Amino acid sequence: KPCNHVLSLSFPIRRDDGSWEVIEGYRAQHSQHRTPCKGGIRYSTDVSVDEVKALASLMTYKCAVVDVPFGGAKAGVKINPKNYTDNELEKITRRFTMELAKKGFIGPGVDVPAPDMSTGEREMSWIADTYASTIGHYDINAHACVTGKPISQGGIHGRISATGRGVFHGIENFDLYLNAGGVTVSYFEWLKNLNHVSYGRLTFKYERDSNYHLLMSVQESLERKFGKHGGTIPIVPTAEFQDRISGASEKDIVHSGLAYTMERSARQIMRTAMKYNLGLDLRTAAYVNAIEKV
Amino acid sequence: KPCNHVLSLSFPIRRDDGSWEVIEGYRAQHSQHRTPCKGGIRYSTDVSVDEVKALASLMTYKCAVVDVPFGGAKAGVKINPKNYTDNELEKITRRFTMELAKKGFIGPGVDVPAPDMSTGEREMSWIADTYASTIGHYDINAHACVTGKPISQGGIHGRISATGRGVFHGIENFDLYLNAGGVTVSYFEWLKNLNHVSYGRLTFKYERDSNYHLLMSVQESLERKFGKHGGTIPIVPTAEFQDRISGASEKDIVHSGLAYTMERSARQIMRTAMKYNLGLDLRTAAYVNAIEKV
Amino acid sequence: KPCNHVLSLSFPIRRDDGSWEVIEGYRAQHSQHRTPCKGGIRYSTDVSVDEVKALASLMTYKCAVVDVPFGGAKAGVKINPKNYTDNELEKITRRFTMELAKKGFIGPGVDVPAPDMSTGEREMSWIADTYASTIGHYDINAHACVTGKPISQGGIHGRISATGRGVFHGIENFDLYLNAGGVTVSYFEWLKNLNHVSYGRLTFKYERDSNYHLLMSVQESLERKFGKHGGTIPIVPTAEFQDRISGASEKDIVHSGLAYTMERSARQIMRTAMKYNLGLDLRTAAYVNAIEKV
Amino acid sequence: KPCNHVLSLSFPIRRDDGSWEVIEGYRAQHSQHRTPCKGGIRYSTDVSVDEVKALASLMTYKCAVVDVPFGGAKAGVKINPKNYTDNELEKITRRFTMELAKKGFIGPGVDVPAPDMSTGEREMSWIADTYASTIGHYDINAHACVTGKPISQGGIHGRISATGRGVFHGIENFDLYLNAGGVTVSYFEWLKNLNHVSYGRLTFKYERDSNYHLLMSVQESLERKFGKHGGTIPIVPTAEFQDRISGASEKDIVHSGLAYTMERSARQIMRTAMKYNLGLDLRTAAYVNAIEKV
Amino acid sequence: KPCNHVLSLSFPIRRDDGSWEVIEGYRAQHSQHRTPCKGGIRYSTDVSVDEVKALASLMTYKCAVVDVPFGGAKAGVKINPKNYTDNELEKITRRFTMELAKKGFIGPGVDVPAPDMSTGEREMSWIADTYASTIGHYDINAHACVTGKPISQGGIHGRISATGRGVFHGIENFDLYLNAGGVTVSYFEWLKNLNHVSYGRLTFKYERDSNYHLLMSVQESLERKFGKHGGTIPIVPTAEFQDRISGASEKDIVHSGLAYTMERSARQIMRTAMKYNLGLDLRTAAYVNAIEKV
Amino acid sequence: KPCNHVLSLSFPIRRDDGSWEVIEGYRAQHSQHRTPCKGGIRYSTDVSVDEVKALASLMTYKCAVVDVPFGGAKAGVKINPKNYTDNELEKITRRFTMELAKKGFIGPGVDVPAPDMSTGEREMSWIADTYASTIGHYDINAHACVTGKPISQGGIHGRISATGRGVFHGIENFDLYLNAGGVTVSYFEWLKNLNHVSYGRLTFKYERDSNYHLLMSVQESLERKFGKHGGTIPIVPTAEFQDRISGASEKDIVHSGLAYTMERSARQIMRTAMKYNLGLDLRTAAYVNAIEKV
Repeated sequence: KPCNHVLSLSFPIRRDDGSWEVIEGYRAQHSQHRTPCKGGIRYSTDVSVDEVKALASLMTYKCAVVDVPFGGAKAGVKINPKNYTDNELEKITRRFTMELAKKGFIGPGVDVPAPDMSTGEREMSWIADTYASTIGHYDINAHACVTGKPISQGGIHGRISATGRGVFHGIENFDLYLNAGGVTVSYFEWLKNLNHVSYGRLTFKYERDSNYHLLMSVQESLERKFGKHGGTIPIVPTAEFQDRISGASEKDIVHSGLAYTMERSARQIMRTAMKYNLGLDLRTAAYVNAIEKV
Repeated sequence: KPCNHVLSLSFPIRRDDGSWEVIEGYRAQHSQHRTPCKGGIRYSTDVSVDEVKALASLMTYKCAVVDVPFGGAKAGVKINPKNYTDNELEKITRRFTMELAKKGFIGPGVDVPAPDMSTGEREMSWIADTYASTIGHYDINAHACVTGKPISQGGIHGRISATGRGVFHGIENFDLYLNAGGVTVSYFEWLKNLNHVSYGRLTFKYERDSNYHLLMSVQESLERKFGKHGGTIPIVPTAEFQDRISGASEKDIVHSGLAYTMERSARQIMRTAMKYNLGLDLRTAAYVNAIEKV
Repeated sequence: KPCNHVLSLSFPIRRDDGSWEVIEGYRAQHSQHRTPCKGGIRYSTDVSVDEVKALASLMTYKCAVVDVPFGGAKAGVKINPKNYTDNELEKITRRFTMELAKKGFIGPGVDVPAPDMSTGEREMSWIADTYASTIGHYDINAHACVTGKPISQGGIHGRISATGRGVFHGIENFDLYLNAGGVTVSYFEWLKNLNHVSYGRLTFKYERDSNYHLLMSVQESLERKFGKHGGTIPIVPTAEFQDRISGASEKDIVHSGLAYTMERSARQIMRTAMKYNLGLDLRTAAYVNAIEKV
Repeated sequence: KPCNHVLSLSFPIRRDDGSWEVIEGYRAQHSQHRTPCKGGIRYSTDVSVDEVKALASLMTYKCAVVDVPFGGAKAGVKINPKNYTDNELEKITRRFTMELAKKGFIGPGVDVPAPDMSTGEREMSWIADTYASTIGHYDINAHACVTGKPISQGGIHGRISATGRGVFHGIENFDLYLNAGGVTVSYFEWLKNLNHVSYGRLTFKYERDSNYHLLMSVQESLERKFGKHGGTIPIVPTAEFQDRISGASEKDIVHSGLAYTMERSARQIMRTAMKYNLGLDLRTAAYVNAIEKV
Repeated sequence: KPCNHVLSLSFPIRRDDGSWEVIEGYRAQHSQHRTPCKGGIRYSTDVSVDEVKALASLMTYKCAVVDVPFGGAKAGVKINPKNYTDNELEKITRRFTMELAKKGFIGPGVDVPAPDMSTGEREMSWIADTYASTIGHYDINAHACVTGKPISQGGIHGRISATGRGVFHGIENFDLYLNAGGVTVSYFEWLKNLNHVSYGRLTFKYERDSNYHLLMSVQESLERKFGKHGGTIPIVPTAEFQDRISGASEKDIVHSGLAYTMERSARQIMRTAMKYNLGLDLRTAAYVNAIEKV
Repeated sequence: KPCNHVLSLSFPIRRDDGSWEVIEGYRAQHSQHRTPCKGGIRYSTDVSVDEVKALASLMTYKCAVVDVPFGGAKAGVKINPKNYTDNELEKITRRFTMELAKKGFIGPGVDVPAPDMSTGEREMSWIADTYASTIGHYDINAHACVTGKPISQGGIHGRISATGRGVFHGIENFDLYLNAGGVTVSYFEWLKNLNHVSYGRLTFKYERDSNYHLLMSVQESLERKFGKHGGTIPIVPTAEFQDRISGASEKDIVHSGLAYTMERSARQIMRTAMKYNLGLDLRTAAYVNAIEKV
């Protein structure tokens, strides 16, 4: 129920006009039983220690809903991002990564941060370049230290739509559940980085040649009936399936992993309200279900 | 032929009534040419150094039969497990993990232990929590340090039936061979842990939508012949195949990996008795075949 | 444009008749933005620092063409391999691995060397055994420290044909592009080593049973039309597809990954000459395309 | 002025009657500019985060007074030590060491804890055995991870009197200054542990034979004047000096290092009130002097 | 005779007006038989690879003259320091430290750099803060990573006069020899940092009380002759000796270590020209003597 | 009473005529409570596991007698050294170091081996170069990995006479005690290596100038009595004391540390037979005394 580890920080920065400023930041890790911990960084004046603690507990229970094997974590850095040039926002981000890293609050097997509304993919690149260039130079998994990175830096396709797409797939099955599409795809991104290759890379051509052989096999079976030469035409794929094969990419595998996730989590939550026999409240069912797993 | 490394140990425990006891234990690693080494822990009074050495050699040759890229290892701890409360059995296990760990006799790239009849999955959880909480906190692969864990801790589906199921698949092809189904699935568990995701997780929904497109493609090919609207029905899967798609899980992939393993090992052993032309003895063929690879 | 890191070396060896010899060697790493770096070792008298620097830049741009996420690297050791017995060629190789390793110029997350015409797979085994037995004993990825190894040591199937096969697939789509088939398969080998299992190992039996179910499903769909018992025979695969299923191995997956690679790189290079609208020169298009990505 | 790092913790313990209890603890590190950080652990119900933060700042300024090159740190564990058997007090201490260690809040180059009134030398042994047996097994400096240990475990002679003795030497020169005798001797203990040998061990016999030669040399100089055989007797040491030589131990060197420390710090504080020309207030002089150095 | 390792580098910096600049740098390590290597960093346009190689060989032979157990090393960064603001000179220095560190060309057990005419103590602080804050945070010896630091950062007293003072002591005994006073004191600084305490810190008060006891002992020996009470006064020290005891500091121990060094090296060089019987050339004697030891 | 860890090994070597040989070796560590462990390596056919175990227990108790803070250890390699050329004896030694190193049976904070009658200082150099060049390249303490090295490699002066000299000093005070002079000086060698400077290096000139000032101070005290100019001559040292000052080296400090050791151990053993009041048996007194400390 409480957080295993909460790291409060203060670090100095040179403001861009030469002024001196102390930056205060936090990261709470919740359940070390599940490693790595996973969670976003918020830049706001409103960030307090108890907020990140509250959000790291909720992240644990959200990861458990969708069977993402991460512990909960949350960070916040008390700044108003609109008052800082992008110069210093690099320094604030870079140094904050550095102070968490020394203390074991960031790493691919330890704690994997994510963006928030206040935090973008460019802050993810800085966090990733920081770790990769100091603590994690020799680590092969260093580019799994953070998720929400841009494609060129190890990001993943289908991340923009992930939460909106998961809300959709969550309902079609029918906050702790519908909102877990971003958590799920961040897990896929972390896996992709650990895999060092994109999904399907080796499998697409193999599959498509297997799909051809099966339609080609159905002809020579139907032609052993009625005498022809390529005369009956099972050989051909349909229109939406040919544009499936010629377009198959990483984001297709991310879509199906996310759909299979939101599908399987919805049947467990229903089974959770088929045991206590809760009513139409799916909230308490999801928490009962998440706490059950944790 | 002999063991590269044999670690003999003695460590004190406080007995549960306050008594003092020295616990004696062993782990033999056989071939360091193949890393990690892999093998079970026995709790028996009968465990001797030469026993674990004998069983670590045999494990090397058994892993080579089925093309499991592990070296052989074996451990034993000289205790009668029935004389100890589960309290101290935790301490004996935990400390024994700790003393092997310091010396490089346990780790996911080093040596991966397994249970025996005397050793269960709860001892695997203790070994895993011990390593993960001391030596392996920052290691991303720390939960691959041991196999035979429970599903909630990183175990694998289809482990209960693995040896019985492999005996079956080994014969249908037709001790060092038939008994390797547990060795094979422990390898799959170790891979699963290294993968950090369960098998099929991302692939099931993608495959099932590919399977639908192919039956849907065979209609619109047969309907371009005879004029209809969805009138001829290739669209539908058969009864055992629909319960394949709607039920596909990790243990289905474990089953097929194990079957493909026992199948491929049986054809190599037959080819091994098609070279020397041994007779119906498949034993010496399997050893010739294992020593050949090692 | 220049190399981030160039390591010049000198190390003594005892010649095989007792003489004393200083061996001079180099490794240039090009872009640390992309890790690990990847490149071959040349044994020649002609090897100079500026040569390996030139070839490490070109390797970066060649890896970027085919979307192999490696930085460029190159090594050379100034010796005429024909003047040394295989005894000392082991020592020269082994010690050179050792001096690069101490300095972070060889490792699976750092720098992954490959053979050249002057360098074989036996030198890869020595490099791999050296790293695995000193620096990388506890590293789980130590056998990814080098590519071009023999199958028994972690090599990959389809490496002999990789460059010749990629030249072919590169043209059928229509030096920096056609020559990247070896670079691509070395990436697949590195991935295989990081995966610790061969490609398809778990997937072949599963796929083949899925392929059977689909042809078996097309019968019971065509037999729900015309009354029979197994009378119409979609069940059967064609002749080249049955020898696909019964023969499916790792090299089939390597072939398709390589074809999918050379296919996707050719469409990007064409799109690169559909933007500037270069003419039939595909060279400058490939460099524009590689520099674009880097 | 604020603390660089504050680690808040919660960890479960099994109470000695089987009950379940969450233990809350803190460690604040103040100035990372000076490493390692140094400070005590308090067991009290009164321990709060702001208390340990306040006491870690003061410890920084106290170490700077006496030129002890440590940063400030403080820990507290919110428990009433009188409600726990020594059994669980071992577990609370041991696990708290373990959770700080994973996060880089305990170590000989990182953070070196000390006792308090609530914390004894037996808790120091547990902290030291914990670190030495998990995180620090291969660290040569692992027994410098904590100070205030018992002599048999690496403690130091003259620690019991250190603070009382420093109060004395501080006044004879004439809270932040007089109280620094324990801080100073803990630094000497940390040095002793880093030295791996006790003070004087190699120097006592050498010095005493040098002292003999000098008195023996003064004879043969006075006897070259007046004719004798060993007749005039400079040879002999005085009574308090002979019991100096025959008794010289580590605590004699600790005494003089502490006296030389309290002596040199008093002249700097006086010089600090000879610059601003503060009056008889030596407090503000000591803070001006400590902040000056930091 | 040649250098074991030469690291050539290029790294980008943002110029202070926004321009982009590639900075080229080198470090040659000479004899790895002696670790750590030791040598200065030059900032000049004139720095070439063969220059730093030449100066790293000479540094090896200079360290061997005075029995400083360091290997030779040298660095240079090709820039004109007068064209850069101190802002970017921090970045050039900081990043250059970072690129050497990743490759094992800077560290307290590896390679310890020093200043030159072009390089000051503020560049030493940046190098030291860089290492201590990235690679060496947990290293207890991280502040030994570089010498020539300022006293507040771990510098040593008597460094300003070291070379001028060694030239003096070298002659009073009577380039590779007379110039080794800075090399010798840098070794003392490195030792001081490894000791974590300044020289004499614990020994001054102890010695002075031993010196008092000996003069006090000579009285009570001369007073056992002629009857008095404190009447004859051996008790008192002379004028230059009392200002020795009341002033004794670290730089007194550095002076004597340096004098004892230049004294012992001069007698070995003379003995080197008493074996070949070279003439008044002390140069070739010093090289014969240095090569002899190496 | 038993050994905490016993490592049995087998490793292949190529015999010098091309033959193949498996070499069997052992190292027993006794008490991990005291780290590092310390003990010699024997090359004999007679070496058995129980022998090295017996000798590692005795080494623990011998180190405790003389207050050398090492645990006991012992190694043996079953070979007749007279049947091997020095070529292969390098390989046997080098590889045996390598296999112990991987397993944490050799290191400066772990286990520090020593020679035996069968093992020399050249085997110590090989062990040291092996560790320093693989496992311990970046370790600053790597040259403390072994004792009994030659002076040029980090050996210590006064090691040849250490055991004979300790037998002498042990008796002058009046097997487990008299034989501990080699154990004591090996501890001094290990300390010297950890210190990275030889004993007295910085202290000799300082001391000698302090000794001069004291004799010079006794004049100006005796001359304030009787009117002279340098007329009375306390200034001069005696004949054995001047050859003390002009000859003072490391072996003088080793002598006095060893004498102070054998002196202090003899008074504890006498006090051990003044408590039980054993008779003239000093054996059982020494064991009672050693077991008391352990």
